[PDB]
Amino acid sequence: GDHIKVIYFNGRGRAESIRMTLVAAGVNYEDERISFQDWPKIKPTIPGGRLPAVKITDNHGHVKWMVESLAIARYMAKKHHMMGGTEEEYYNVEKLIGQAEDLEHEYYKTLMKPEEEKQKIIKEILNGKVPVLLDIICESLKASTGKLAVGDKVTLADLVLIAVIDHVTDLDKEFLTGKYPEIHKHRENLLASSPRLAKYLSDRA
Amino acid sequence: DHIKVIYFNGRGRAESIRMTLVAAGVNYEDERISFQDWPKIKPTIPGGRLPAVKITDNHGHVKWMVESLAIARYMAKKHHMMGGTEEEYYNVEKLIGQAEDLEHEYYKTLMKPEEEKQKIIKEILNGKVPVLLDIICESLKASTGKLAVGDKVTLADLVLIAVIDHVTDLDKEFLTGKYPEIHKHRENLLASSPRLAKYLSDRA
Ligand SMILES: N[C@@H](CCC(=O)N[C@@H](CS)C(=O)NCC(=O)O)C(=O)O
Ligand SMILES: N[C@@H](CCC(=O)N[C@@H](CS)C(=O)NCC(=O)O)C(=O)O
Repeated sequence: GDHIKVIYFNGRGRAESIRMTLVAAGVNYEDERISFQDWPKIKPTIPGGRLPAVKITDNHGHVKWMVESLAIARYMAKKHHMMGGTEEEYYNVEKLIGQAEDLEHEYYKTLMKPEEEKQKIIKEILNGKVPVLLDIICESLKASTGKLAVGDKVTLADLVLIAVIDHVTDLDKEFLTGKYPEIHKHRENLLASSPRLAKYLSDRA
Repeated sequence: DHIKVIYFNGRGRAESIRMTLVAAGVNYEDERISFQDWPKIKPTIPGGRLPAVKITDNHGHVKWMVESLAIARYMAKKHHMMGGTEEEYYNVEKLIGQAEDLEHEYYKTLMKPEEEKQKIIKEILNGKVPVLLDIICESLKASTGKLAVGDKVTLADLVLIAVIDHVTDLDKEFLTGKYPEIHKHRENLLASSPRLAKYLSDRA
């Protein structure tokens, strides 16, 4: 009787890797979004005091908590055959995840800052590590033995990459227009390979 | 197969790779790149960033691996250091993520002049650094064994000692008389892995 609740603040922040892995596996869950106003009260109730967190309540009401977003995503993906099928494919899944998180860390430099400072940071990273990391990512994608990030079937790597690329276009929606063909291609391929994720992304949009 | 670890810093991102190979008893060769040789060597490394591992078989065929903790998790998976069940694998990844969030505060201080370094240090040590050390202490208390996850070495334990060495590099006294679970962890891990204790003692 397991119920999976995803507890988070932002609609497209660190929980997206967790929601997209459950969406691609066909696993239902409930979203519980915490407002800035309720964070003082709910904080002491989440183990570790940070979101996102996942609360799993079985049919006897016993609760299991999981925290640390991509540790939760990798556990769910491992359980649903989305962490590669060989130790080599697992290396390659991890390699792309680590490349996408280095890109996400540049994005995070822009968050929760006033307008003026945000724009200053944006101009610095987009002239900086952002394109360098999109080019590394394109070369990773080129090296796959299949049409997705690793082989031809969905992995956690594909889902962390579409989350991170949505963050880059959040900073400049034109940044990737007419460039980085492998990333565009990746996204078309993944939405063709995963009708659930395409429904999720289209519904969400 | 010959394994070469290619890197710049003696206690930077390649430490997770070295310690995993050490704990497993797998030999490798260190190739440290100087600031002066980096222009010429950069175009030869796939991705253009270190650390990188170059594996040459006895036919001299080369396989390259990049992305430090993607290399460490592949080697740890190969040597039964990524947990024995899917639950232990989650707990190994939980602590790694906690440790990397501490490492990211440490990285805010690097390759900065003295005065900016000092100012950044003062902000993180009064900030997310203790918050994260308490989170890690609570993780450590939840282990079903004496190490970070269960009772046998995992990658989690090696990433945590590398990150704790980074904190003490910023303030050698920061953990004196505090955070007992982390002191304890280090004593336990060095007692569980003579290779790593030999490696760390030699290194220091
Ligand atoms: N590495 C952690 C980071 C968790 C984290 O930084 N959470 C922030 C926002 S995403 C938070 O909970 N802030 C509120 C607080 O610390 O009180 C993960 O990926 O889950
Ligand atoms: N997440 C990557 C980070 C690699 C990285 O940032 N390397 C930096 C030094 S820490 C580098 O090689 N800089 C040299 C360059 O970019 O030319 C890893 O962990 O391996």
